Amino acid sequence: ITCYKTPIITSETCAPGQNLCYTKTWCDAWCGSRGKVIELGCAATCPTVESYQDIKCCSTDNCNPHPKQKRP
Repeated sequence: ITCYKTPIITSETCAPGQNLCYTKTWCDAWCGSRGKVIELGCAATCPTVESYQDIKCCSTDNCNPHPKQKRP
């Protein structure tokens, strides 16, 4: 699959075996001013996260865009 990858948005092929994309977020000490921190990448199985983090996996090419891109 292809997925979006942090740190400076690009779309790349995941290694064989990885058939999902993920979006992982979490607050920071600067969350109210700056917003959540977001991480994007490839995954073989959806990553387990810590109780203070959130994750959402998908399975279609480039399905995890940064919510601030170029389009519409």
